[PDB]
Amino acid sequence: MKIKGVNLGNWLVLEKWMSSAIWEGTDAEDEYYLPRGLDSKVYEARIKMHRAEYISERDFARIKAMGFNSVRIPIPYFIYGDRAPFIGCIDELDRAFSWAEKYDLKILIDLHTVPMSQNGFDNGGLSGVCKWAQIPEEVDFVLNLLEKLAKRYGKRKGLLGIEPINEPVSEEMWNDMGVQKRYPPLDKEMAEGSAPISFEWLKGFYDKAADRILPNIDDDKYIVFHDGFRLHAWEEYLTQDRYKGRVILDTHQYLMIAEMLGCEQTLEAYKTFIKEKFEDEITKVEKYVPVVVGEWCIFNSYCVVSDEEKRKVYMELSKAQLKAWDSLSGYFYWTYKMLLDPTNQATWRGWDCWDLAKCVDEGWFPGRVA
Amino acid sequence: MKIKGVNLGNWLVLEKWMSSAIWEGTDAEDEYYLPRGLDSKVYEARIKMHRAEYISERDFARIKAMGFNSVRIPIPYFIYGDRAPFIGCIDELDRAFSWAEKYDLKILIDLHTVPMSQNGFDNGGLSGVCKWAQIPEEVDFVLNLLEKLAKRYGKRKGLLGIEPINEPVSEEMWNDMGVQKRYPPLDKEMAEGSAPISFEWLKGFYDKAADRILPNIDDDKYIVFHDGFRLHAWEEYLTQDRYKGRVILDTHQYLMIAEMLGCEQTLEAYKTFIKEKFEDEITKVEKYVPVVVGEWCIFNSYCVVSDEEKRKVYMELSKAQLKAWDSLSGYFYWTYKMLLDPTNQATWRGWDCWDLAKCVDEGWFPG
Repeated sequence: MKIKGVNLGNWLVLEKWMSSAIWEGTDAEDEYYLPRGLDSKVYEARIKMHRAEYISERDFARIKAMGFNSVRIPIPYFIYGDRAPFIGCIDELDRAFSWAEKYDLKILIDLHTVPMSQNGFDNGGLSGVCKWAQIPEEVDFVLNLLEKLAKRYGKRKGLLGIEPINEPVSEEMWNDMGVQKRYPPLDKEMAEGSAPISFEWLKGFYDKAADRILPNIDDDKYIVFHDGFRLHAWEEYLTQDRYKGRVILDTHQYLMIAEMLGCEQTLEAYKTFIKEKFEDEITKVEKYVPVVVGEWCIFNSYCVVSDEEKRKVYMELSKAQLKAWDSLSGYFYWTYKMLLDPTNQATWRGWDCWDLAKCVDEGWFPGRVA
Repeated sequence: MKIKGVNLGNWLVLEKWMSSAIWEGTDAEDEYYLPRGLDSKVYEARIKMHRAEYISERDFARIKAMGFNSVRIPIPYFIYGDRAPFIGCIDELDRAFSWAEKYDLKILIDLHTVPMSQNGFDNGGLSGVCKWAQIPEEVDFVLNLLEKLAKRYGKRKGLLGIEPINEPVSEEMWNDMGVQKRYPPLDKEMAEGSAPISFEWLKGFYDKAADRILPNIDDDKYIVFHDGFRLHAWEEYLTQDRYKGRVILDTHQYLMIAEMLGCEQTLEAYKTFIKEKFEDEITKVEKYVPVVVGEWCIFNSYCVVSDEEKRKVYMELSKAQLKAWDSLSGYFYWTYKMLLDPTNQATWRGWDCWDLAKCVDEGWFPG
């Protein structure tokens, strides 16, 4: 297994900072309140134009042409069209499969947002609220959703696997990042009583999730489990007999961590950090379970310095993490595509390196990975 | 600078066949009738989403990275926002210029549409009507718009030139193509009296356009004249002393033309047509005036056959036409990007080669 992939972020699951247009004329900071700021047929007009244009068949041609073999698609919990006022998108996921299959790529369905949130991040669609795991109606809703998805796509040539939930927040991650001030909740009584997800609760959910997914995918498809911000906690759970051959662990590893643990801002300092804290640490896990780094990027504060030297540094950092990732089972860049305007929004300069495809064109990332 | 360019078709000037989503729920065929089939707030919502997503900074980066140095940008006559119900896009063109200047690209502003239309084509925005040249005040509205546009951009580093009008239809083309059944008019009263644009009238209009453009743009910029589908008619007009060094002639040369004229549909028949009718005749115009082939592509019915053959045929047709344009002053592929789904809408199989970025990723056009 050498999974080489990109994420299709901001496509079916919005993240505000990556495109401004759909948000204009509203005060909404996340997916949940966007329809609450717009006439319903304005909201449907923007949503349908966005999904139509942001990802289309030409982008799967590009991804294959750059050397990747997989894509990871964050999808929302409302994807079947059954949770108003949000708009379903099963058709977009159907066609993405048809495009993956044409270009001999495979798709990891990543269930990225759940009713009432599993992290409280704006990424999760509802800022400052984190109550999905406390509501057994919505946990069961998600379990039915993964079952319908497994039965829909489980035999498709283009299915790599299914990730039952992205980034379920842990007790340490919840208190350390002060989630509910970073992402302020708009409805303060909706927010109160949010709680993080304990490891033992997550393991039970994964049990139930495997009950719905594994019976319904074919024997060569995978279930992909996020590490719940507990990279090293999964050896006992993932080496059970029912999982042998059938599971990948997903860990999200962001280079920007290095400067907040005080890496000197040199190339060689950064690549010692990549070798020692990324490669040397994550391969311990790969000893007993396949690990894909399903979110990483090349963002870094040194590059935020001439244009040429920032090109040199990005390229080295890209190549440095790609060599780290070759001793694992694979990676998915975050992300394929953004609609950032660093030319005219000066504060976003240094942030367009989250757009994988633009990196390739700027000479920040190798043109081919295979 | 030898012009190596792509068009930004379907961005500010819509062309139905290139993008599906903005037309959903309507039977409109062109830019004019789109706002009449939607509710006001839905129309604005779709146009601004389309304009925000279809072209952005990342596209200019990719265009530079593929080796091009210029873009041709079709703009609508309503760009300044003064023509209800249409919505202005001076902001977008402004951002196009900040992006062109960042990535060292030049912009040719190409005025693609005019009030009541200069061809009656669907790409002109009003299907089957062609009366612009017959309405003096809309001829003056286009002149005033070209004057404004040359003052706003004439000294910018990113400006290549300004094209006063795209494709004013000839008598030959108006007859030969059968324009008003190809693009039948919706309002036959509106269409009554449509007529093509004669060569004499077009040269008077060019005189007027050149007087609003040439005094407001720097000496390293150009006014770019579409040939009115008359490649060989321009020697006397364009070799006047006032135009020496300030003019490009734009000719549009499509390979599918060859089939209509009775070309065999083989690679070596395509290649000889390219040598004889493109390279050999256009270079005679290059001898007395700078020429750009402002629109061309590799579409052909042969490819419409193995995947490996099709790739070799396309790539050969890219290289054969590129080689033709090398003895010219440059070209602009039509077009840079489309949103076709040939996988599921099989009517478009053989038609995604109009997407230039997509050709490159399929190995249909050199990296």
